[PDB]
Amino acid sequence: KISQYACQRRTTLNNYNQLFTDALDILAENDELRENEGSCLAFMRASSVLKSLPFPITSMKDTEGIPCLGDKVKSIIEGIIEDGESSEAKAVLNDERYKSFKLFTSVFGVGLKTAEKWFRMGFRTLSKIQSDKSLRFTQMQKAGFLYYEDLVSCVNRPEAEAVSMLVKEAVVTFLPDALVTMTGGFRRGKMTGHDVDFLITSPEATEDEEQQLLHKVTDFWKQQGLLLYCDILESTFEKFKQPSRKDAADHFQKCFLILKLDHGRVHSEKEGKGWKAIRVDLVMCPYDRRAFALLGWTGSRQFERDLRRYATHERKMMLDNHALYDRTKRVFLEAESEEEIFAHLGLDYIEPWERNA
Ligand SMILES: O=C(/C=C(\O)C(=O)O)/C=C/c1cc(C(=O)c2ccc(F)cc2)c[nH]1
Ligand code: NA
Repeated sequence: KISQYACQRRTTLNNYNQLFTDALDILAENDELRENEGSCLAFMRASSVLKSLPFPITSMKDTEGIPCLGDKVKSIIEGIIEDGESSEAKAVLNDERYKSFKLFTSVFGVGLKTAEKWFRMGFRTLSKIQSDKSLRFTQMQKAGFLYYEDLVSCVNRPEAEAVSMLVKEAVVTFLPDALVTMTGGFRRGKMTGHDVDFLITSPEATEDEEQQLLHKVTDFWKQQGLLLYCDILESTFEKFKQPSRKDAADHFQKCFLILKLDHGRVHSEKEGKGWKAIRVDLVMCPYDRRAFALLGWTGSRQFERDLRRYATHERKMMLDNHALYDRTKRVFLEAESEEEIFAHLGLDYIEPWERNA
């Protein structure tokens, strides 16, 4: 029996139901843009469960016993079986508000509020936005426009590995015992990503050394002429606070960067300016919380939502990126690995490449 929870499903990148899930993903994305959180959630859960199937849906009978498939979702599956396409998702793809929101948010530094503002001003193209002499842009948006073509191109694994080398070389210069792990999509087996994310932790660093590392590493890159953009978010982490009841927020020290990646550092099968701008995120966490942070930053976003929902509703536990709290035993549960977190929750271990929910 297929569980309603992504954390009780194995979701690998061999998606047999891309015809259905690409449509459901578009409808969920439109509901996010239209601020319809409820309808968004229903389409995300339906898309997620179909991504886990080991076979393609070829008739309505194949949907029997599959959870998270309400009547609205089943009508969308029925229509795709009939025609080979979703009329509902096709209408979203041709919608002017949806097209504008996709296009504008594809710029680094542009979220739902700025995209809505520009749309209501009558803007429809990035060319008209950039060349407008009255518009005022944040420093994030200026970088987003300057390096747009590079940031809109997918980061591949040879590029992610080249970035990993840079991160590790910089980090070990200041903390030689530090552990640097590539997280996000690449850890789940993806060939591409929009960014490259890393979790950094040190077993011997002090609280001050831990705080200063991202400042030292980015100053080093600034000197090297490799830092194209940098925003460091100081930690708001509280060692003894109960985990989030909320989509949980991460309170660890982190930075959102754009790095200059020289082509010579990339060992690929394959030109231009000789470098590529890459979006990189670095997260620093205390050594004892490394398993919770790793589990949170590995994703997918749906796997994280269901993990936290399962912990609350089925185990009366509170989970976030920083800790796991047992409300019955009134104790925080310790973990040296992700395997121990799964064991605490009474879940069979799901490998990172099986978390593509
Ligand atoms: O790739 C996906 C999700 C989908 O593709 C899906 O469910 O379909 C997530 C990867 C991922 C999560 C992040 C964050 O950006 C992140 C995490 C925690 C946080 F507090 C703030 C930001 C980095 N790794
Ligand atoms: Na954006």
